[PDB]
Amino acid sequence: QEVTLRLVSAFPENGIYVQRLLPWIAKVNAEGKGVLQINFLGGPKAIPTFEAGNAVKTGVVDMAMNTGAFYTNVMPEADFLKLTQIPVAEQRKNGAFDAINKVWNEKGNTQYLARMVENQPFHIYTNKKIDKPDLSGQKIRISPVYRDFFQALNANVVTTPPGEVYTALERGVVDGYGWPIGGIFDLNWQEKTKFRVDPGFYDAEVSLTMNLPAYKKLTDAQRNYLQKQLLVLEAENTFWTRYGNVETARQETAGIQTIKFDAATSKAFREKAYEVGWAGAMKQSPEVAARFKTLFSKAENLYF
Ligand SMILES: O=C(O)C(=O)c1ccccc1
Repeated sequence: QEVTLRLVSAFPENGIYVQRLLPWIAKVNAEGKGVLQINFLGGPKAIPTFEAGNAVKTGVVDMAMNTGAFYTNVMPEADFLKLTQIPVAEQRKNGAFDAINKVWNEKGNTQYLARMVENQPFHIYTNKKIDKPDLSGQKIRISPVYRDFFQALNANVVTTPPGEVYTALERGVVDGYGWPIGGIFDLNWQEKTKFRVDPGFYDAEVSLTMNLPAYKKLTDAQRNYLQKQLLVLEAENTFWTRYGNVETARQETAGIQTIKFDAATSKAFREKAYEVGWAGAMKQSPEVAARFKTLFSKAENLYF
């Protein structure tokens, strides 16, 4: 009557996401004896980064900490969560969360459990200075998050998992990379980064997901306990605020220079990101993308 769920991380273990994950797992275990436990199996060494989505779908493992950008091979819609412009607490209340889960269930045999990273905008990082919002001539590491936007900026893109980024930079295979504001020091990337472009765009999605049959097999007691603890994890998303501010300062102190544009240019830059971001989602999955777009913003925010 105690269930043990096996969880893998699609992100490197020395990263902030795993560092946030591990204490939460420890709490789940300490407070769930006789009910529910989580066995953390480790990171990309356990199941490759881009295959963790498939492992969850087919029940090779029960759970993952992952971003939908890493499992577009399960469903193209997986990458759409970068486009949320309300936090997950508000998603649970306005229909966005439910809609995400229903798509995850139907298209990926996966239950969408919780979002444990938000308020972490993405940025371009590079070693080649720019004064315009154009990446012409630059070779930029990406995942699906940045593909549509970086190509619109005329970048030559190359896909790698997070674990390969340092190597690509050291060997000069790329001039830069996409990543959130936070976390570039974890794998020592600051050593090979000279600039961050502002402003940020989209919002990093890192979430817990679960094999759907496994989820349905939980008893009410186990599910309710899991749910209680998932809400605890999300409640700590206020952390991402300080983290973004601190990481921003850390970059300045380590000699990384911020590239800035004027108000009009910055505004257009972000609008372009979302404009091409949504166009891409609409091309891949028109019905779902339209449903999400409606629920991913609040009216009173639209103008601002
Ligand atoms: O740059 C990435 O690998 C990426 O897709 C991502 C997504 C969420 C958080 C951090 C990175």
